[PDB]
Amino acid sequence: RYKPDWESLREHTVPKWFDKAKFGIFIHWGIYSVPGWATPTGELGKVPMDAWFFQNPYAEWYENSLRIKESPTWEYHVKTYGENFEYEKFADLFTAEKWDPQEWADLFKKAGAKYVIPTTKHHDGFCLWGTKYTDFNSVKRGPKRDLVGDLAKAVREAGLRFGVYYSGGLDWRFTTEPIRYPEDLSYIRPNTYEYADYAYKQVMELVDLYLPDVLWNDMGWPEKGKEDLKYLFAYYYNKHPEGSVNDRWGVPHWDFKTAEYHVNYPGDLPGYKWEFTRGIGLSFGYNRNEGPEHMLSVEQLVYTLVDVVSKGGNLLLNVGPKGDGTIPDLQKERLLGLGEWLRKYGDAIYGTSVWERCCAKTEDGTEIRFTRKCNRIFVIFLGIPTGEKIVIEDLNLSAGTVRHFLTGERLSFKNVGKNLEITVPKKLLETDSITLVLEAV
Amino acid sequence: RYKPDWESLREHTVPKWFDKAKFGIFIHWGIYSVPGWATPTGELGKVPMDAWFFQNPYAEWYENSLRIKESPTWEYHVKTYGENFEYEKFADLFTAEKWDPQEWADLFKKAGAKYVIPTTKHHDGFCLWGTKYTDFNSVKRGPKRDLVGDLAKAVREAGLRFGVYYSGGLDWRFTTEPIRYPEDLSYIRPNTYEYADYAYKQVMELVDLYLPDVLWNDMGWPEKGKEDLKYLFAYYYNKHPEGSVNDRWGVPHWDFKTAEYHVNYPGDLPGYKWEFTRGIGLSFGYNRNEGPEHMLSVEQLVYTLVDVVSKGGNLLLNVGPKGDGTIPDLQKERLLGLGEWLRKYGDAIYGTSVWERCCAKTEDGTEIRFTRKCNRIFVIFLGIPTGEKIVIEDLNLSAGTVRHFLTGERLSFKNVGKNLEITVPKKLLETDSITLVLEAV
Amino acid sequence: RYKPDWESLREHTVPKWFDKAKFGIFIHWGIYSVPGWATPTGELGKVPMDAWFFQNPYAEWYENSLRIKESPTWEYHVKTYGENFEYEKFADLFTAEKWDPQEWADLFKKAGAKYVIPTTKHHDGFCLWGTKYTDFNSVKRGPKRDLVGDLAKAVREAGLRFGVYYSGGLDWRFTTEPIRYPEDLSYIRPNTYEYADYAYKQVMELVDLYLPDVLWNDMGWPEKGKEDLKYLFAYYYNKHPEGSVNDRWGVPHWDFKTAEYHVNYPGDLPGYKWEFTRGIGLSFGYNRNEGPEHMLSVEQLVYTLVDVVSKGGNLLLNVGPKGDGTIPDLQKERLLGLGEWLRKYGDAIYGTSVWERCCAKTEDGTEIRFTRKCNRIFVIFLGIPTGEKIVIEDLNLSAGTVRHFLTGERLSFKNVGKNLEITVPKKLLETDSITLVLEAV
Amino acid sequence: RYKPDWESLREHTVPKWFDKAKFGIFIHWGIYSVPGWATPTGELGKVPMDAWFFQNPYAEWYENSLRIKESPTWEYHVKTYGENFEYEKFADLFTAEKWDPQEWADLFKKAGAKYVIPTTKHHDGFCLWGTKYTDFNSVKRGPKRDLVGDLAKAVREAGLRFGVYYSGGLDWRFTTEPIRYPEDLSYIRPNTYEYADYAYKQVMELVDLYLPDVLWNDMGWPEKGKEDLKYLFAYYYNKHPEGSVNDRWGVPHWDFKTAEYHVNYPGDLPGYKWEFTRGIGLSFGYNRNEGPEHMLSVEQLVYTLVDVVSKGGNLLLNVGPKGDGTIPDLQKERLLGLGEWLRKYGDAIYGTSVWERCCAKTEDGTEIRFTRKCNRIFVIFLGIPTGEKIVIEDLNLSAGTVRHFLTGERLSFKNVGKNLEITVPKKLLETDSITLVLEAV
Ligand SMILES: C[C@@H]1N[C@H](CN)[C@@H](O)[C@H](O)[C@@H]1O
Ligand SMILES: C[C@@H]1N[C@H](CN)[C@@H](O)[C@H](O)[C@@H]1O
Ligand SMILES: C[C@@H]1N[C@H](CN)[C@@H](O)[C@H](O)[C@@H]1O
Ligand SMILES: C[C@@H]1N[C@H](CN)[C@@H](O)[C@H](O)[C@@H]1O
Repeated sequence: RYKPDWESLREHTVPKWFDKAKFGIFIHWGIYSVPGWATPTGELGKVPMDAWFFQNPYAEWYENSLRIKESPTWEYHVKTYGENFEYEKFADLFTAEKWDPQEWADLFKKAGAKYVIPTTKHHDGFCLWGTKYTDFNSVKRGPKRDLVGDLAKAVREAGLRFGVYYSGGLDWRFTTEPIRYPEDLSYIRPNTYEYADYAYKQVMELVDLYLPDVLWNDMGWPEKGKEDLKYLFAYYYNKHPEGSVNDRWGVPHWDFKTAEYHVNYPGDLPGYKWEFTRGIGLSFGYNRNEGPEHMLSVEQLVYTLVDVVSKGGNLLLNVGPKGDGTIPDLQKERLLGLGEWLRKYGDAIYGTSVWERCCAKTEDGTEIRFTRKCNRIFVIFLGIPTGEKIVIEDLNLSAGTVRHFLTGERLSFKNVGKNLEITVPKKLLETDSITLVLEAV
Repeated sequence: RYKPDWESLREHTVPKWFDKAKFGIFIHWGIYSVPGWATPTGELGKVPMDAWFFQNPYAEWYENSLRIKESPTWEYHVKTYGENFEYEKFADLFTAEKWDPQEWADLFKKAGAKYVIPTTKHHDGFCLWGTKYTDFNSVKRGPKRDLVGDLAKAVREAGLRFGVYYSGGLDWRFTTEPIRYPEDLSYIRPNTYEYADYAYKQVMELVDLYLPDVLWNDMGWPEKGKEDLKYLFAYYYNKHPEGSVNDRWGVPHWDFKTAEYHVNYPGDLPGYKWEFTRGIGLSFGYNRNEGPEHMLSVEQLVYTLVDVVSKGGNLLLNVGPKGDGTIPDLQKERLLGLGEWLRKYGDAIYGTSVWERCCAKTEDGTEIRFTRKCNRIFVIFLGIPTGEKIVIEDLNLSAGTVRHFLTGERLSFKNVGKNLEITVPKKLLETDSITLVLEAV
Repeated sequence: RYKPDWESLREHTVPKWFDKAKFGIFIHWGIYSVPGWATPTGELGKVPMDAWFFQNPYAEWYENSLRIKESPTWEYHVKTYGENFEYEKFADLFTAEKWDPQEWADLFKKAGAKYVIPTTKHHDGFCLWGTKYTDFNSVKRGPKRDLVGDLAKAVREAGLRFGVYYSGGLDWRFTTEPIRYPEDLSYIRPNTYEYADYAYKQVMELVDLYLPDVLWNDMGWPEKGKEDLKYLFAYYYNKHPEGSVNDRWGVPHWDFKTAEYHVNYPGDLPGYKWEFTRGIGLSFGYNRNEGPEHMLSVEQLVYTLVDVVSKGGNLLLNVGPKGDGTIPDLQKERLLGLGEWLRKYGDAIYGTSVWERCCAKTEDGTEIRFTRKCNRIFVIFLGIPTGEKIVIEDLNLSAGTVRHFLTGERLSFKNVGKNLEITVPKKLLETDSITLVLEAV
Repeated sequence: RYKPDWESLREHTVPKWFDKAKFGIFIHWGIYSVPGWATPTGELGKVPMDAWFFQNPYAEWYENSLRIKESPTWEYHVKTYGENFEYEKFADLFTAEKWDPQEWADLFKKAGAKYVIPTTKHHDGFCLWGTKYTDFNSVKRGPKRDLVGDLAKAVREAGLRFGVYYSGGLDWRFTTEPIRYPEDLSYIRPNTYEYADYAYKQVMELVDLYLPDVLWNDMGWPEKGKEDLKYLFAYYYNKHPEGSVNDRWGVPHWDFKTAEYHVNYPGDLPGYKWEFTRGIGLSFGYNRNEGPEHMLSVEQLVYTLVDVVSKGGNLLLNVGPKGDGTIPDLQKERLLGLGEWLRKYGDAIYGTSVWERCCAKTEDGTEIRFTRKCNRIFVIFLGIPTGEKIVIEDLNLSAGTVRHFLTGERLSFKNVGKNLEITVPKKLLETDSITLVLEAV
């Protein structure tokens, strides 16, 4: 058994299934999906933090932006919904009338994802399950439905792993003042013993009702409640050894680390398992203001996934549904495009390990990423070279046999100085889709 | 911004407005005002503590006295209200039917006060505002009115600062046993995590609804809740830099210290800002048993204010209203008398600083106090000398010019040995009211 | 860079070299090696603990035993050396006259060990390096030599890893009373801040002088110094990322766990990296009283090694040299025997991983262990069966090819029900040494 | 009496003498003054921190730099003094052969400084007084003299205040590894209880032997000794109420805050007392590599002083003497230049307070700073305008009288819109030295 102390909990390491999964789907869905609006300012890590909360690109932070008067959100809300329409009132408009969880589960499976993590409770404190610790939840208001539960059944039916996102660090149902500057986060928090118990009780309830594969907390865990985690993590691991927790609790234990947009993104192999998360656009929650110009293209999603994976992480790509339970076409098309590349190149991604190095580039700048499966080394070009002669800078191979991944064709190569030169017939280059993939043995 | 740690909060010092205000009005008003009764035994610091709680002069401690059977209060209650009339039941008789907050605000302004602090919640735990954390409050019972709110508007309308008194340390809604000896205070306290959250939540709510100029806590802050103060004080100071807190929280920070009757009263300059508090009589809450013999006279209020001020403090003088919202004539007349002296001598009090020394006396025992305004030194006699020749013991002046404050008349003086001799024409002595005031430059 | 906090230090996991090494050599050597005497009572975990300290089989515990009057050690010592003969005096008799560090390293490399960990300081507080925090060390006393540094240089020149053992939890130079019962360990420890500093300073010193590959602490870390380990570990990992620490510090962090004789020995796959340690006999320090009846035979060492590796562990086999620095023949022969077995079967041990299960057994009781290297599964029998027909219980293989490891010869097999049947030609069974080994692909 | 608790110690505020003094002299002098060498890379706050320790402009950090092999210091040292030349050896070469404490004090009083604070012990752990806790001090080594005591006696005889600087947070006599990156500061510290005692004992010793006016700690206080400061501070204030402490202890209490070069420099009125410190050049310790290109000119010192004072701070200007105890001419000339300016404009600096605003500027870009003394407002231009017509932006005065400070001559002025227009006769503008100064009443 695991014991409730960090030294014992340290015995639990990231489960094998998570390490091999590589790709998961995040879902930021809640009453903020109804107004579904934000100023698409930029990417976290690139937007100056002196402005960020005033021009917040995260549509799920709508309530916080609403509280800052004369924030673009406040202007939009007053003209659209009125000055007398409290944020909470969106719970009545959040109906999920067109929601079909098996349809989501199928799209995620078709997209190539192996696990799904919905927001059970984001910062606004609204719970997407029939929690018994608050009436501000989807069973008592809005959908009159247990979204977390119904989605967990659908996802598991599709054979995917199901995890839960919980906002332990923030709950605007316990504060009145908005966050305007990063500094405010140091003191505008629930702060009470009451809140530390609520958060513990709610995650315990998520463990009891759905036994999730991942406990993905956000924004730290209330200080007064930190010692509780030893007990919660043991309780969880004893019911579900293959369960896993992220690194946003602020305590000694975690099974995998996280990076969000530019924030904490590794430049090379990090030495521990991690997971990169971002939305398809600049928001997590649905933003009606984003168009294709604010979103990654299929190509960029593939290069992204490849880079993350060659560095040992998983890609946790966020989908932001509308209040009605539908997934916007722009998102769906990107997911399906990724799923297509994965159906074709999945073997060089899933179940792979990192190699000695993650990266290389060709003489004319095409980036290259590596992954491994025992003796097999996959060479994944972020792009398809135009000519047949390829020169990879700073790489030698002692394999004696390099093949073209898709066809299996054995190819001609040789170590030329500090480089590796290979000839790939144009007929093969023409068969690859977004990436030229080679396999060295 | 202020950060939630004592080292950062230390940057906040007493606001300039508070330091210059000199005089404020305390208001102990609540359901204890209805029975409005106590044995006027004596002054805190003079009554032996082995008897104090059994013959409590603080009428606001009525409930605690009621719980000690065979306490004079218990005898009075049973004969007047009956053995079956619970203390809580007074909330139904507390109607404030004759209450006029603008009338109070005007009396306080006329009295010369610059800030007003009502009891939002005293030890009996009854809240004079529509708090959402208890139904034992003035909006749900008694007046069916938000007294703190309506009084805050009235006081601000009169141009005075508004602060709030909160009993963080005691709440008899969380205990059953009475305090009989000082020792009991060490353990008869709410004690729960629940109470530490309630107190934090209620002061946060007072900050949110009324943004007070002073947070005047009493009886210490619950131990389990002490770390919360770093967050509460930062939250408060960031919303209201010019806000201020007293020294009864039991934590590193405070903006000004307090003395109550004889307790902690400085004998000379203390080196930090402080505030002296007391009722006009021996109680804070209305005591129908006090007559003029238990109250300070206008003269004694003036000497009091002068002494406090010459030592760097403010006088926080308590008014105890009746259950109907009226202020007893004996109190009102003393307030107005003080206001009259202040209209005349205000310039030697308001906005002043301490001098090198606070005190001196005349050859025949008249006490003298000093205050300052840059180069101007005010010499305030606690009384009006009979003869024209005045000899101040142990004082020399290097001003070359001493005037009679009221008229401006230049007077004749000279340093005679270790003394200062001055001649004040009887026509001038006859114009002064309760104090001879001289001005040296 | 690792930061000095548990959450950050958790980013460091057991290094690859340690995971792949499988076999290392422990060396308990010090002044207790001079008397080299204990009553070989039995194995830790089997001998009742109410008798253990009184008849301690760990010869390195001689001083503690000596402190227990009329314990077999007391009597032996008084009869051999006399009552006017303090334990410390052995420091002067510890001359290591015949020590040859390169011979030790040649021997351990021949035995098949990939790392060596000598006792730099055992419970008696005698230090084997020229420490500057105590004069009770090998440079000042006895050998007049830096034993730790000289062995480190030889071990590393032989191509092996070098770690250090340090008794952080016990130091008899700071106590006077012996440990008589397990409970005594809870209060009879140095206990002072002075000792906490000393232990911190000496491990830091080992790190700065030798930068070891393993920091092997024993008996917990002084409670007063536990917070220091956050800094010590970050400082160490920042200078040597491939460095490692065991799990006897009593803090949140460790890279691998440990089991001693029967204590904490896993019966199955534990799920984290660990290391098994024990003496070739029943003691760690040299014991002239042990005969071959008290030691493991080469066959049992092989079986011990295999069991350990199949379960994900490393064997840290202890060698106990004499005071003159020679390794007793009984131990050298067993080391060589194991080295020989490893020279034949090494490929199925070094660099392997655990399989789905660690263990099986034939229909006739022969135990089997499994190890893995990608698609290759090693089937290691703990013995060599007599008949060519072998029936393994409760096992089915989906390999389609099962070879005899040493010869590489393809073997006939089929899954018969819930069993696996293999025919091993007598010629092949005769080729194997202590273990029949098969390889499935 | 102050009690040893933060709430009580908070009763002590910055003393009047320190608030009124405005200008003091810092002295970084020790054995590092002998090599007196650094690469004058730039100012702290501008030089990237990933290069700063490798090209440290603080010559007093010589030992740390020397510990970084092939850092410009390492190379310089090996070429000048050799590889067989330990840093400690400079202690013997530090002879202060030409030191004359009264000459130093005469110089600082001429410069206009009101207090002097020498380094009693910098990061290298060398002590400049006959401490009894270490032999690595000036009485036993090099000068054979109590530098701290002798300078204290001379400074005080010159009529100035005397404080002491102590490196509580760093002492390289307890570490071996150099600081290479800012992060290293989080774990490379003495860390022991022994060090916490030593630091406590030495500051106590400074207090008992010299009763300094300022306790200037640097680099935080050892975590294990932070609770000791409650006692140290009470003990100190009880012996010397006018004593003071800076804000580099990392505990709740401090009397004034600090800013170093660009680090923590306020752009406006901070609201608490503070002190700015920096070298005349880019180093604190003497650096023979600095020329006048690396130093502030007399004009910039004046401007620095004014900016600081207008914002409520004091300037603690650092002087870096040579190993022989003489102050380099480049520094002595700038000290004298500033002293001259202070002899003319002192009345607008010493004893002043901040005004409503610290700053303004003319229509043509000349910066202006304000200071106050009761009803007098000093308008200090950072330069001397060329034209007699001066237009100050965004300022209106209700004084009715504006004089030219040096001559006292009444000037013509009027508020023109949102500006202030003054005519300063060319004769007067020519009388001023580095700053045009006006006085409004
Ligand atoms: C995955 C993202 N995490 C951030 C907190 N860093 C959230 O604020 C954001 O809304 C989203 O949930
Ligand atoms: C101002 C006074 N403070 C005391 C606590 N010392 C209270 O017990 C009393 O009722 C009144 O509120
Ligand atoms: C490896 C062994 N560890 C035990 C501590 N349980 C020691 O008591 C013993 O001396 C030996 O060092
Ligand atoms: C005044 C300056 N303080 C810094 C510490 N930040 C020191 O590193 C430097 O040597 C000098 O003493």
